[PDB]
Amino acid sequence: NAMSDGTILTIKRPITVRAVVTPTWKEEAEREISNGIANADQQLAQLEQEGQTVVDQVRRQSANPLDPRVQEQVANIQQQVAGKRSELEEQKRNLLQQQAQVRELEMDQIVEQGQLESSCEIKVGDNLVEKMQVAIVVRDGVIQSIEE
Amino acid sequence: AMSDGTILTIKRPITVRAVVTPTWKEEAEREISNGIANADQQLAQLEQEGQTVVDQVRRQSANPLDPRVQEQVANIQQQVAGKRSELEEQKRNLLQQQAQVRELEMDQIVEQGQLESSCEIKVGDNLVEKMQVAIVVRDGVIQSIEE
Amino acid sequence: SDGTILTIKRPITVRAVVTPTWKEEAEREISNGIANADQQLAQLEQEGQTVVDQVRRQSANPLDPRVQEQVANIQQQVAGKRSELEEQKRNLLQQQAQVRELEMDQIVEQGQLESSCEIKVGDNLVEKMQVAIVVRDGVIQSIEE
Amino acid sequence: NAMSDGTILTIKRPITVRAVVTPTWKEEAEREISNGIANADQQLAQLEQEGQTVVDQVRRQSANPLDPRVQEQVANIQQQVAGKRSELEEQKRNLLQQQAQVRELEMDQIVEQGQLESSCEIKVGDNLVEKMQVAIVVRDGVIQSIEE
Repeated sequence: NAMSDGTILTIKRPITVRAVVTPTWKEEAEREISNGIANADQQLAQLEQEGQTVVDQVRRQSANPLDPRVQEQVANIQQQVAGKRSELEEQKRNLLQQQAQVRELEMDQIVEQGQLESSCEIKVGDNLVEKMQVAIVVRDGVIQSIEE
Repeated sequence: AMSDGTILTIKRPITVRAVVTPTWKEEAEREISNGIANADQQLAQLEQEGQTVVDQVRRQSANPLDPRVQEQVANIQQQVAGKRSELEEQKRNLLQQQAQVRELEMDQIVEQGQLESSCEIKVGDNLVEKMQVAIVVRDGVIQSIEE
Repeated sequence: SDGTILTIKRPITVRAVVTPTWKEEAEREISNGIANADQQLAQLEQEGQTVVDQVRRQSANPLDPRVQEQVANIQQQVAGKRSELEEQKRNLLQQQAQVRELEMDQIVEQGQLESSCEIKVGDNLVEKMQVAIVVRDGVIQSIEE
Repeated sequence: NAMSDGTILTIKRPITVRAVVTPTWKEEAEREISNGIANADQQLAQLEQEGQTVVDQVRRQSANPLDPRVQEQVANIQQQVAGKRSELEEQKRNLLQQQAQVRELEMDQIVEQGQLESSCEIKVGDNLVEKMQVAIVVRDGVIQSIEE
């Protein structure tokens, strides 16, 4: 059983933030990306040191270097390290691509730049999908326009 | 002599329902396929990952047939069988939904999910009746507002 | 700040009235918990037995040091796992005792609801966001801010 | 695409909550900080104890030391407490840092005190960056001002 078609519901929806390419914006962009690259690299280096040390502890369990209980733990360590490395190595990949993408941008171009939680009203006949598709255009922090 | 009449703003879920349409199926199939694909990659990774451990352990022994090595292998085997059984289950569930989707008659109303909403409440309202609003959507367009 | 009003997120304490409809609901959940727990404790032992048997199937020596060891381990786990389940039983039973002791038309805690509100300067933040409602069979009876 | 001129949108926005350093605030920080430290040190003693117990328990469980099973589980416990200990000691060093700051702060100074979720309306021309920069200042429960 139904309610009135007069019924107006308020739902939650994302808003897309697009940025106008300005010089101020490009710096901020690159500086962020760059720190991400660097932070990743640094973690990868720490992961490898952490890996080696933990392996050295486990070895000090058996006088026998061929002991199977030990050897399996090591394999697990390394399997854990490898898969973790592999993951960071992929974040870094994305960041580098973003870096090139950013650097290769011209002034007054318009770029995606994340989402904001928003809300809005819907009623019978409304298009729910188009409601989820509002974007705003920012230029150096100022709302240039609303897009639908 | 006063009587408080404050209205409060609540968060409630709206239930979403979809109309079975060609588009809906097409997009549901995909969603489900993505889940299948995901479970298939996870299943491979588990095995190769487990195989590698078996290999490593055997290699660092100079005798793979040692009663102690065969014990470890027995574990990796049991521990992988345990994780695999669980992943196989998920794939069955997904393939199970795949069937149901294909089975659904065109124009049927089915469950979709939830949207976060927010209504108002004051004394004498049925709080339960306010968490029970539902909407029916056909290819993106809202058809009605039920309970 | 020139008369600015902000809208912020605040929780709402949701109290419930004691109806015989609430007790009935509340008990059935307690009971399900209880029976579920005991059905686990029977399963715990049932399983432990069989595990211990399979272990013993290993060596011909009943007093074998590794058989001895593994058995000890198993039993120490059953010990600990049981501790938890029996602890939850006491919880549930204590709650059960409370649910039965409670007199009709009494107010009990029941969890939170996300809300929002308004704040301006000179406002006391805690007093602006520490409200509660009182519900009896789905119907809001009171609101105490 | 060009949304009907006067369009107003609602978005989620974080509010910074600051506190005025008052006598009755300090006697609240102090008490709460202390219970965190006392309850961190207490968690540590039970950690060491509980580990010890389990070590002796997996000792009388088996026959002799140098046992291949026994080393893997003991060394596993040793590294288990080592980790928990670090994570507890970090919280301590933290709480002790805050305590040091609480005490070494003069009356009527302003201090960060966490975050609240709010919402506001945004329009073409608004400064979005600034919308997010909002802060409130609290003196013993009461709002002293809205900032930025």
